[PDB]
Amino acid sequence: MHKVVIVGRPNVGKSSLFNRLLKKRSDLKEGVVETDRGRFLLVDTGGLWSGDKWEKKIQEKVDRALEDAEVVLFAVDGRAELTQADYEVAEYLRRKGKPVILVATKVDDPKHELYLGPLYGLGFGDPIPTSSEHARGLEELLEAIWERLP
Ligand SMILES: Nc1nc2c(ncn2[C@@H]2O[C@H](COP(=O)(O)OP(=O)(O)O)[C@@H](O)[C@H]2O)c(=O)[nH]1
Repeated sequence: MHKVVIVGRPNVGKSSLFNRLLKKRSDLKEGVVETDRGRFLLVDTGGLWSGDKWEKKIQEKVDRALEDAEVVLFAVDGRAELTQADYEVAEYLRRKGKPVILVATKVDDPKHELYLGPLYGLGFGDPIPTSSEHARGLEELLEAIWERLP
């Protein structure tokens, strides 16, 4: 089946997002997402990081996890400012060349969407705002995922 992988630094909300997507209807964490659009294997790579710094050790682990990935969900905090780790994971993803959907997390209220500007420059297109706490943007995220699964 199709494989979708979540990538991002620690504490941006990857496991929470993973859990919401897994429950959706219509070191790795692996789960089958199934809705009326079809099914795919969702993989969270957060457990591959030891600390919050992008390092060769982690990159090599992420590389393996991305082996047969069709789409990457690049998770960045939608409230906190972008970090050196974010910018480094972004460059790694551009180099990898796999389709990337930029996901802004913890966008609990529409007002937070006004402050996602720095995200548009990461080179991945408009970020899709989500909130696992309020279950926002999951429909839009599933639609984007399926537009890229061949
Ligand atoms: N306010 C808010 N908090 C969230 C949201 N998603 C996750 N969190 C919290 O942010 C912290 C890190 O989330 P987590 O999923 O563990 O991040 P990971 O380390 O990327 O898996 C935890 O306290 C989560 O409960 C969200 O959508 N809104």
